[PDB]
Amino acid sequence: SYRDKKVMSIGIVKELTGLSERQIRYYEKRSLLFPDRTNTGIRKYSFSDVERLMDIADRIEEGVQTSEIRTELAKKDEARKM
Amino acid sequence: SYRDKKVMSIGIVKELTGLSERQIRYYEKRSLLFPDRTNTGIRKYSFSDVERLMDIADRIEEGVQTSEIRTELAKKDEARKM
DNA sequence: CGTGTAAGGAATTCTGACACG
DNA sequence: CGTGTAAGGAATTCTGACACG
Repeated sequence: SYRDKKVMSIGIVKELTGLSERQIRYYEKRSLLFPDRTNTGIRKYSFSDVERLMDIADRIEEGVQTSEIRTELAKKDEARKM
Repeated sequence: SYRDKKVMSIGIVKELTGLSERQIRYYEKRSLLFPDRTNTGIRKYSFSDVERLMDIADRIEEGVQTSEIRTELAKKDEARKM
């Protein structure tokens, strides 16, 4: 159950994903991932979010807009619940 | 492999374990766990360290000195490698 | 449209110490 | 011996903006 527990701040994610804080916080602004937040506002990510970020980055490179990606991901969640 | 990846700063550990930063940093000073460190000195813990902390706290409550605990844990590592 | 940067501040962690015991 | 606290500073994150495009 460790995979989905939100426990690592943005700095760690930046390293694990090789992405800038600008990119990471933006994808979230595009509703591509929903990190948790501490009462003091610091964003908390889980290992699952770390991978989600790598998928987003992959599609971004392949010249894909967040919207398209946002849809792709949406389709993947309904099936997971099945 | 998420279980052992060092990714969460002391604040998160404090919450997950209900232990004070004083206790956590001390157990490490007693060589009861070895957190990673970022180049900027911030300590990094893994889910495995989180559990290790709960075992330490458990024995501490049962009136056990870190030394004894340190030994108990030592014995558990050799067997794991087997 | 995705992303880089400088800006000012708010919250986090770190270390060594004094304390009691 | 394990742990609480105040102290001063160093590093982290957050947000909104200007930029190009």
